Amino acid sequence: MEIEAVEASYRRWAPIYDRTFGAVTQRGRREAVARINAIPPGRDGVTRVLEIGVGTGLALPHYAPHIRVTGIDASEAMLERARAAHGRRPTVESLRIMDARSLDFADESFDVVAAMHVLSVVPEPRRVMAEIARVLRPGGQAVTVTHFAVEGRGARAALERAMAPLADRLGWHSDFSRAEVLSEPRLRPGEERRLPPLRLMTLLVLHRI
Ligand SMILES: CCCCCCCC/C=C\CCCCCCCC(=O)OC[C@H](COP(=O)(O)OCCN(C)C)OC(=O)CCCCCCC/C=C\CCCCCCCC
Ligand SMILES: Nc1ncnc2c1ncn2[C@@H]1O[C@H](CSCC[C@H](N)C(=O)O)[C@@H](O)[C@H]1O
Repeated sequence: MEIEAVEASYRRWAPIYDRTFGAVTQRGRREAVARINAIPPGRDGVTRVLEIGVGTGLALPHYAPHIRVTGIDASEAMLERARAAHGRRPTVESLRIMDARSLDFADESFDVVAAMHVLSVVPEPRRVMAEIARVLRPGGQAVTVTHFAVEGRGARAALERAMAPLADRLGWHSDFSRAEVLSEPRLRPGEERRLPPLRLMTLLVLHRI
């Protein structure tokens, strides 16, 4: 989505987000955070995490004490909820407005990127995936959770196709495909699980080569 359309959509979402979309995606969110928590600590016994599209910060309270998490988002409305609820937590290093297409962080500066329900929203996902590879240290990981549209005939595929023109009203691309997370050759796809709701979501871990 164009960035201004992201802002407009998530201004509307923010007051209901946690009790609606956020609530039905909590299991996958917890699972993603559990994976991140389990990764062997980086330097000084800390795991430095970049939360791309941190939103209202529903993942934040689940990060273990050894995590240092930096969250970025495009939406003030969403981010202010993350601030209000979680801004004082010791694991939370900062919460900033930043566009994932252009990350103001050094090459190889993070151990982990978290990208939950965001890659199907961003403008120019090709640019985002390149930035993810750039900021990840060798052997680092991106833990992603996204809906991918299904291939072929049938009712799900048809509804995904019908919702594609509605992106700016909905807040995401319903036709988002797996290929759009795999455009960057420095990121090798590993663990893949289908998660609720209704088997719509894919957890996909990407390893920095
Ligand atoms: C309100 C939209 C209507 C959804 C249609 C119903 C589909 C369920 C039925 C059958 C399954 C097969 C058809 C699938 C068809 C495709 C569904 C789809 O686009 O999926 C992906 C989508 C987003 O995921 P992302 O890209 O990872 O995230 C990025 C964006 N995020 C951060 C918001 O996820 C969902 O659609 C989860 C389910 C909807 C659950 C949302 C909870 C309801 C939301 C708000 C409450 C208001 C409801 C009123 C609207 C109902 C009238 C239609
Ligand atoms: N280019 C971009 N840069 C930063 N944040 C972006 C972005 N495009 C979309 N987003 C953010 O992506 C979020 C999607 S909602 C998902 C929020 C959170 N990860 C969760 O699991 O609940 C929104 O808050 C939106 O503002």
